[PDB]
Amino acid sequence: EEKEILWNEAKAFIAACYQELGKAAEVKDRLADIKSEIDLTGSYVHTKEELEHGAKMAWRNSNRCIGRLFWNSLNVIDRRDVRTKEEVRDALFHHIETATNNGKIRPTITIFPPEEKGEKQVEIWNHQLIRYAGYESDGERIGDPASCSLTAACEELGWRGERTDFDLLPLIFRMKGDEQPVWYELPRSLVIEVPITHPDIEAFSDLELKWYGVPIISDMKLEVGGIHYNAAPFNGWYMGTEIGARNLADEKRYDKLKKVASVIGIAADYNTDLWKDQALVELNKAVLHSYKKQGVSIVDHHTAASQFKRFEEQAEEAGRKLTGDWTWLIPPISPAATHIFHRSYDNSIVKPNYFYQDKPY
Amino acid sequence: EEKEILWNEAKAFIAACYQELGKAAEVKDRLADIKSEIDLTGSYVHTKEELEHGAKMAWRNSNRCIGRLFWNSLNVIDRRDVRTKEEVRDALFHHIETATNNGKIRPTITIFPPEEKGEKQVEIWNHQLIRYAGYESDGERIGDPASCSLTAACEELGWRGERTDFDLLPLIFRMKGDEQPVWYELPRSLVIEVPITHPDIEAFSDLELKWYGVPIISDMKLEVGGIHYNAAPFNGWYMGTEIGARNLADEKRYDKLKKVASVIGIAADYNTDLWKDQALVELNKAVLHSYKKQGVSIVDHHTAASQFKRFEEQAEEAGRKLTGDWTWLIPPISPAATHIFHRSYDNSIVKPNYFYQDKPY
Ligand code: HEM
Ligand code: HEM
Ligand SMILES: Cc1cc(N)nc(CCc2cc(CN)cc(CCc3ccc4cc[nH]c4n3)c2)c1
Ligand SMILES: Cc1cc(N)nc(CCc2cc(CN)cc(CCc3ccc4cc[nH]c4n3)c2)c1
Ligand SMILES: [Cl-]
Ligand SMILES: [Cl-]
Repeated sequence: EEKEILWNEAKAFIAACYQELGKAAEVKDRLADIKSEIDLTGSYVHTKEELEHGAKMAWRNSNRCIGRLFWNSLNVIDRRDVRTKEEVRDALFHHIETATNNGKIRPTITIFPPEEKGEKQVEIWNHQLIRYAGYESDGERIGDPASCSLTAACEELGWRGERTDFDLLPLIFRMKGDEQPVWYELPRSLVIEVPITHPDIEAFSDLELKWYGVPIISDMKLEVGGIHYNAAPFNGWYMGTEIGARNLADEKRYDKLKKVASVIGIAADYNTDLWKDQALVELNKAVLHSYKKQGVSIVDHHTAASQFKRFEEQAEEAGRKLTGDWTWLIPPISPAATHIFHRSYDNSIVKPNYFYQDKPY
Repeated sequence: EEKEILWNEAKAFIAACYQELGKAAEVKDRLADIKSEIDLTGSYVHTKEELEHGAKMAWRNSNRCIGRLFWNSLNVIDRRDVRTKEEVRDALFHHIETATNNGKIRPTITIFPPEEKGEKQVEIWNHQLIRYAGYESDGERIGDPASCSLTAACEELGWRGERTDFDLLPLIFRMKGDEQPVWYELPRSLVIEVPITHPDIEAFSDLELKWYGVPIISDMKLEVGGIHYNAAPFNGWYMGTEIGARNLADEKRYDKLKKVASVIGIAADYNTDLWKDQALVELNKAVLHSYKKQGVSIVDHHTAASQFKRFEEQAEEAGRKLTGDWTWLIPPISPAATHIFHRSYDNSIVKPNYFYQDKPY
């Protein structure tokens, strides 16, 4: 069964991939090489072209992603050659540096060796390569509550956070054959952070908010042609609302709206004053302003939705079915001001794609 | 088949209704009366208690409605006795007056005679009893574009709008046996309108915006126990975002955001300035303020979501499955600031319920 699943996924993928690459005539011979390879080895190895286009197709198929217009420009780094934890660490450091690109963020994916017998070669524990720690104890909450479980797991490995609201979690991953993950502190020179200030409201710096420049999702599985790349961290740039309407605003995250309300000089007393909405807008304006001011890539949700509309038009023009998850595609502020809100999307799962996998902690 | 559908829906409804009313023991005898009635007449007649609780259950089952906490307080007006167009007209006028209640809006439904052989006794053409006309011609757009088709249909019946942006459409409905609907101008004394002003920004009145006090949906079919009440207009009060984030803001409706931006003194030039979001918040604050100032019922989306959370808790506590359509339940501004956004809802259709039906024009 295992092998039959693999073979069927490989056939569909290679046929589709090669068609898109204009290599339609090579499908037959490649499929033959793959089938015998699967027969012999229980698996097969992607060519660099297949892997690269596979990661791009996976992004293009990511229903929840508004940023897919740029799918074909994904920078794919093939690190299927890594074998040691230092090679993994340096590959992760490299991804951060090359994706960050001095602020002009390059959408990048680094692809590590894939699972073999469902057995991981590299198991990344981080949810994002760059993320803040979270702590909860003695009534006290510090940092990002979303990171509490990983933070506690890290501190079981002998790491200790300074317990600021913005401690960078170390990289943490486990190699095949090791019982415990290893952790490495992020070099701060690698990590761009953006202080959050507001273009018009000077008191906004009193909140001492900041966020990191590059969201590098590191806990999803890239599946391409039946091959499971469980370790394949990827990044785009932020859409401002992710930071301003969610990371800094959610009650279960940094929960900053009341403080925002206070510094922008509005009462946070009456639902009918829409103070939360006003705070959200000002916080989101601040986030966009701050990233732009620092020369770090970011997109506002209106521009992002306009780009997504072009992705829709490109899909229709290429004869590709468009898939989408409306609930994730609409931005969390002024969604009805985007075209996304006013149409529907087929939430079908098409592969290649990125998938959730169980946390190792 | 027709009759079998009816009988099965009746059994389920009566059993459920009577259970909720503590009349469990009367189900058997009532079901017998109904079956013989269906046998004899091809249909059956709801008792006033069944009809009332039916309309309430239908509201309680309305997946898209955030206002359902108050389902059990629906004021049900039974107008199954009407036979003439003047009785229908006066019943509609009465609904407007009694629902409006001098601004302290009473959620009300007026139930007209149900379809018989699928044949309507009363066919209401209005989408809402109170709504503004829309016109498009010679490049020029006036009023509410959403009403363009009905407006044109009305003007085919000898009605003529003044072509302000806020012409009240007349009531328009067709009686069984008549080829053409009749129309009646709404008495202006019946119709509460609210001028839109802003609590802090005096220039906001320069927009000369207004909206009507009571949304009275008049084109949906109430289905209860297999009986199709195609004419059963109902109303709640507005949630502010419906007016401020949709009716006045949508590009395909009144499209007021650029004008709002101008009067609140912000540039409408750059997506990154989030001027649309800021305009939306200020427009929505104005709408809530204006309704409150005029003593007309309205709810803000935060309060509405808190009420909905209580509806969820009430459902769980009553042992009723909760159904919901997340895409309609989230408000179109700051949805992530509500609990609704952060959970999922079973969008199953449970009857009794309100359903779309084909437009007669
Ligand atoms: C180029 C800039 C990018 C932007 C602005 C962007 C935007 C977004 C946003 C805003 C979301 C979350 C939507 C929400 O919270 O409701 C998202 C989800 C996602 N994006 Fe993108 N994205 C970008 C690049 C990428 C890249 C390069 C990949 C992969 C190669 C990717 C794959 C995904 C996936 C898989 C999700 C869903 C994650 C999940 O289910 O938790 N995106 N994107
Ligand atoms: C009491 C005040 C009420 C409030 C604040 C309220 C709120 C809302 C809102 C905001 C929506 C639309 C959601 C959206 O646009 O995304 C809605 C939809 C709906 N409401 Fe309510 N509602 C109320 C009363 C009622 C009543 C009395 C009924 C019927 C007896 C009702 C039945 C519905 C139905 C059927 C829909 C869906 C309409 C459609 O599919 O087009 N609501 N409600
Ligand atoms: C590569 C990349 C770039 C970018 N700019 N953004 C992302 C998405 C990051 C992300 C990751 C996760 C973890 N599953 C969640 C979210 C938002 C999650 C979320 C949470 C709740 C809701 C409700 C409706 N939509 C919702 N979406 C966002 C990924
Ligand atoms: C009784 C009642 C009271 C009240 N306050 N609001 C309503 C709902 C009125 C309404 C009617 C219709 C017509 N189908 C539509 C809408 C909003 C429609 C809408 C349109 C687009 C989207 C996208 C996501 N959700 C969306 N919802 C709202 C009904
Ligand atoms: Cl994030
Ligand atoms: Cl409306």
